[PDB]
Amino acid sequence: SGMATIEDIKETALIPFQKHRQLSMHEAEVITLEIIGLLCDSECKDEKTLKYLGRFLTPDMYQDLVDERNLNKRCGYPLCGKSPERIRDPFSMNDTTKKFLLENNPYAYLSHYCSKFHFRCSQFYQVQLSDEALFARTGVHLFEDPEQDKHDIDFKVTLFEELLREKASEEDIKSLIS
Ligand SMILES: [Zn+2]
Repeated sequence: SGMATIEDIKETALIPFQKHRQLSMHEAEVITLEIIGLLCDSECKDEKTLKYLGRFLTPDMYQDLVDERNLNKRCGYPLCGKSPERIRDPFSMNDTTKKFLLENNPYAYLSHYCSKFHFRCSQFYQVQLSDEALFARTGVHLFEDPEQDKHDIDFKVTLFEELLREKASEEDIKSLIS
């Protein structure tokens, strides 16, 4: 399918460091660019992968990912395979000016995402990410993690569309079956 799965992430980035619980600053780096290499031109298979992925990212690294997706002409949100609605020139000061000058204009997000909806999903995700550097997150890269359950909770991420779902009414629910 060409979509990143939790297994792709484990095989393509994590394999060479199942020797130690504690990563070097350099190792975390390698791991980082390996994941972003995986998600820069392709998308997450599903919400479980995007959620799993949170262990490995800081808000800033996610920002970088959104920028490199956009560069490869892709919606900032890693689950989306569409392109942004409006193009922007990274070296253009006009384009940079527009994002902040224009007051409550769609340009600001439609230049990074396919829609406001995915802008929201991307930002809802991002602000939950830890500022702790990856190498400081001892063990979160280990396949058979002795603290798997603990890391699952410490780096829990709730997706925006998980909250939207959770509130739907019975009348809403019923429509889908028919
Ligand atoms: Zn999108």
